[PDB]
Amino acid sequence: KCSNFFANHWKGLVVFLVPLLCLPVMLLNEGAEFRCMYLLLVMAIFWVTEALPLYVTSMIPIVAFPIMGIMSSDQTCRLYFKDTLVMFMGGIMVALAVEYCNLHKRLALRVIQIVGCSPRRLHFGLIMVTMFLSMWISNAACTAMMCPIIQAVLEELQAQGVCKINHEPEPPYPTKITLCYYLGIAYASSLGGCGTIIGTATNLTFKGIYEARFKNSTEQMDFPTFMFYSVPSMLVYTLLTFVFLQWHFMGLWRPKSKEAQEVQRGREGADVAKKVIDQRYKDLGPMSIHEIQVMILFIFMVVMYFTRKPGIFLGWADLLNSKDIRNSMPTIFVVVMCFMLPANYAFLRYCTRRGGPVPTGPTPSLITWKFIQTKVPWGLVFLLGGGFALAEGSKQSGMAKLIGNALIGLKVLPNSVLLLVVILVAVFLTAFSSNVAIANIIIPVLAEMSLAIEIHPLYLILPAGLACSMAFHLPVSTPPNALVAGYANIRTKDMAIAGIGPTIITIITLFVFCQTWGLVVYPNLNSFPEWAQIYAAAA
Amino acid sequence: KCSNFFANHWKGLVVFLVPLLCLPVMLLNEGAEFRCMYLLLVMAIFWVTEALPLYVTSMIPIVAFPIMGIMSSDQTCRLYFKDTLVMFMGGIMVALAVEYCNLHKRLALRVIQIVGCSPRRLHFGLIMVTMFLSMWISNAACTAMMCPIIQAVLEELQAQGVCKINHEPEDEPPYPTKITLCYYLGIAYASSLGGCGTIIGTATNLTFKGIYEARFKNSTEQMDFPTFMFYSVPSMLVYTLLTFVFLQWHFMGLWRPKSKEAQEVQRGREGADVAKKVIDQRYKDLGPMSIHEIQVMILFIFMVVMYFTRKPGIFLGWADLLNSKDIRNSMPTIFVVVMCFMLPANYAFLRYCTRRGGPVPTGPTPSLITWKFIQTKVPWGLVFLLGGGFALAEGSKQSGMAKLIGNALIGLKVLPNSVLLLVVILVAVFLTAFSSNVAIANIIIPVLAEMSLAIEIHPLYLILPAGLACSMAFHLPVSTPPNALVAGYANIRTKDMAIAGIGPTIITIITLFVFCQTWGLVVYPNLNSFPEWAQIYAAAA
Ligand SMILES: CCCCCCCCCCCCCCCCCCCC(=O)O[C@H](COC(=O)CCCCCCCCCCCCCC)COP(=O)(O)OCCN
Ligand SMILES: CCCCCCCCCCCCCCCCCCCC(=O)O[C@H](COC(=O)CCCCCCCCCCCCCC)COP(=O)(O)OCCN
Repeated sequence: KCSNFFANHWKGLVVFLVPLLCLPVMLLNEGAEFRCMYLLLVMAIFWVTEALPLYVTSMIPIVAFPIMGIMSSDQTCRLYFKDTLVMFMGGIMVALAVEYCNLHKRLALRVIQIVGCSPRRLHFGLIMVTMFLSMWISNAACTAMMCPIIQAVLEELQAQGVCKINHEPEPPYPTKITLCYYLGIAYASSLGGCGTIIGTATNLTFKGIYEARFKNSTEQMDFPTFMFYSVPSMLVYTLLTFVFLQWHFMGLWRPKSKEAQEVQRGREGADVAKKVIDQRYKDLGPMSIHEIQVMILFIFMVVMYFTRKPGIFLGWADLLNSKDIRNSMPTIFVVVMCFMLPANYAFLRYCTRRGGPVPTGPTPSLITWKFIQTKVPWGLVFLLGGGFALAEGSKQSGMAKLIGNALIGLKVLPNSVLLLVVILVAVFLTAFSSNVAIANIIIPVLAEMSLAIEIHPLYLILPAGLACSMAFHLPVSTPPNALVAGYANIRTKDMAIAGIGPTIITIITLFVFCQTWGLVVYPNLNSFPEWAQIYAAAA
Repeated sequence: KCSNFFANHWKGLVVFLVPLLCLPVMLLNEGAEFRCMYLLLVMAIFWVTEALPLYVTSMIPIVAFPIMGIMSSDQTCRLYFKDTLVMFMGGIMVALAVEYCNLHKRLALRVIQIVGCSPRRLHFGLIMVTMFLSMWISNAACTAMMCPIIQAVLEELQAQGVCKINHEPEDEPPYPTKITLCYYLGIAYASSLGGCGTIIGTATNLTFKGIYEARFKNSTEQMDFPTFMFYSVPSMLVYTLLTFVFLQWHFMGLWRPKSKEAQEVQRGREGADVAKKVIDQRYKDLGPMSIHEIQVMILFIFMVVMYFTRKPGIFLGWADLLNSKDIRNSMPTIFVVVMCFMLPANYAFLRYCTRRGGPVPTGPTPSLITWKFIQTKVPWGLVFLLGGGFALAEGSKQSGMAKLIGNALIGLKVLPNSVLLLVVILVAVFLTAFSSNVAIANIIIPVLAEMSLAIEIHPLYLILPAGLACSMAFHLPVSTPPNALVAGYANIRTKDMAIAGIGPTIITIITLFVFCQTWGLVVYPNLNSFPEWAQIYAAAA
């Protein structure tokens, strides 16, 4: 009886009780910083627990700040929907344009054909393709895009009789091979998300917070430098993740193991089967002018990203120096140009060309607005802006100095152990909740702590920001895990056991590279720079 | 080139040629204001013709300003999505909650019970109610409020076979019918017309009153709450009645018995008696109000009261009590949106303690609304459209085009007084069609003040008609927010709105030009003369 009352209605209890229990913080102290801290506590507990939808919880600052004395109504609304947020939204729209007309399927099938026909080769190809795609698209999107192909090839393999998808007899228990494939795709999505700023929202969150807090920083996380910093590590631990999965489920180094014998059965007489499946499933047709135009636009956008301001030559944004252009011009330019351009060029037959039939009506463009309106997560605006506004209000009210002075006791530790504990805390926290929420909670605290100690802020912000995306153990940790558990009836225990490999691999790889090669990318991570000294003296 | 080429692909020709054809504007002139003018001209032609989707066209300033050197990229993006935009979006979300609980169906059946279930009578009643309500609130608030009620009324009429909501038929939404156009355009126009009744009706009124008061202290004539209402109400009533007659003639058949639409209205009038029993039976079919609807209604009443009572100008208002930071109307709206998610839809959970008779719920109780519903129903391109309006106005100020437009009008001093008044009204109406109302007021009012001082006439004589005329926008979805909202809610093409808006334009122009010269003399006896303080100010000039 009374036991399950907590099982069903605990969310309402949290919503009703937490704001009342946190009042003494506000009532017993007089400053505005304590009002801001009350707000931060309530928002953090709502985010971690998910008693309210995240997008709705992010709206609270709009009501809270003007009621208190923090900021006016107009400033708070302007803090939402910044420049970087518009870049992110435009990136989503361009990725939708790519998904429309089916370019991703073309690329994936072509690469899989390039790589071999053995089951291990097929697995390697799937992981590499998913990582490369997830560099530019939302992780859940990429998982949904890749799952059907592997499902089809497994279905055919079972049909011919090479292998069994499910154990013989409550949903059926998946076998080892299907676990290997699906978990590989799910993990590869998350791993590849970390390579690019537009790869996932967490990177945008922590880059934006860092750039808002310290506007005078000599070091910069712009699009090319961030990619230089992140790509090698991504490659290393993606490769290492693939080796672990093969040893865990396919007996890579044990010949006597039964799993190895199953791989040998797949090698003999099944490569031709799945090769036939891929060749037939590549019946898309010849490459059309529609896809060619989309590809050229995408390449042009990326090239514009790298040419905004390199040191080797001037490039644009220095020829056009009346204002700042800042990477929103190319993205929206491409989005508009998608609507302007046609898709056929069949109408030129009127203008003294023989050709064939003339069109019967207006020619469609490369994309339609209805597609965009229905396949964009519009709540990300509120989520990201709420994070930014909370950070800004925390800076202005004066909570930052309070927390920084509070936590100055950690100076006795050496740098390496502090880095390790920060990474561990980030991973442990993100195991249970959304990545964006954890980034929002922990990044400003790290900035203030870094100021209080004599440590370069980037040294701690960047590795932790990357680590917030590493979630493999539980279905609630990240959306791709939930999707994959849904598709193949994966029990939580197997996922939790299998997630041990990627966790340790990523922790070690980040710990080593951030000390060794990040110095090559940023030569001043070890010393406390001058601008940080000025900021700390001011605060 | 057969004629079918122009019949099928003219949109592409417009898109390809207009940017090249308008290029001499900025090639032959040497300022930033001309560059801004080129941008504005091209965007206007794209808006009227509809060669691109409206939402896409509204994105162009983000690309255009940083390249042209008018204003930076970070600033331009923030001019989008201002405070007022948050208020608009919150208003749309609150309306969806009313639709989710089916409160709208109950309210519509009550109105039909009161009025009598005939098309003309209901149309007249709804227009009058919208006008009266919009005397006190923002226009967009009233339009977002009234859209679902109109939807429910149309559904009830269609259920009995009186009319058809949409035409029969891949991605283009259904074309609306004559009567649907009548109703939706009616409520949009009624909001715009009723906004001109009182000072607190709309922001334009406060804007030009403030400009006039700041420029002229020691002014014998006053613009306070009673006098402005006394001056403005009769003219508003005339606008609204004449507008209702034009809409009924244009869409239904009012003076044409032969018209098919008139026959459709006549058959509905004949059967209205049995429809009365059908309607009251259907209303009884619904049960008593559930707690879900009661909570939604209480929240809605609270939000409206909060809107009205913030700086009303007659008493204090809660804005003055909390003056540490400026608080605007987005606070109550988002407050209501959050409280919709917080509160429960049912109170069965209390049965666990001290209520043995009630059965245990056996599941998590739902809230008043779900986020999936909001994600599907809100038209999100309105963000780009309205923000584009705001950013375009601000860029016009910073570039220097606004001062050029203002200096253009100085040459009109040579005309006699009556012709001068008519031309001023015409210019205000023309410019307000492509921009926000506040920006046009800011552009044109000060120049009129200086001109009136130079030409020896009473400043109010020109200021009041033009200030009211800045709010007469009826042709395009970008002219004023209510038009954009109604176009979004029911898919209305720009061509239909542009053709239908001819009536209100002529009606309002003529009636303003007459009622000013006649009635203002009664309200302000010295309007024709040139008073003493004006002489002092002109001498000091
Ligand atoms: C100097 C100035 C200082 C100012 C300080 C202000 C501090 C307060 C700030 C505002 C807080 C407002 C909170 C109001 C919302 C409460 C929502 C309660 C939800 C609820 O009843 O949950 C159920 C269990 O409740 C329970 O078991 C708990 C008992 C609930 C009793 C009824 C509570 C609501 C009564 C009406 C409150 C009206 C408040 C108006 C302001 C299970 O719900 P679930 O999990 O199934 O689903 C929930 C989602 N749908
Ligand atoms: C300091 C000074 C700076 C000055 C800057 C000035 C900038 C001006 C920019 C103008 C060019 C960009 C905007 C137009 C892009 C092309 C639009 C083509 C439209 C088109 O082809 O429409 C078809 C007919 O075209 C025709 O009949 C037209 C002739 C054929 C056009 C072919 C276009 C594609 C090849 C060239 C691309 C050039 C790209 C340059 C970036 C019929 O289309 P429909 O109506 O059936 O369907 C439309 C579905 N949306």
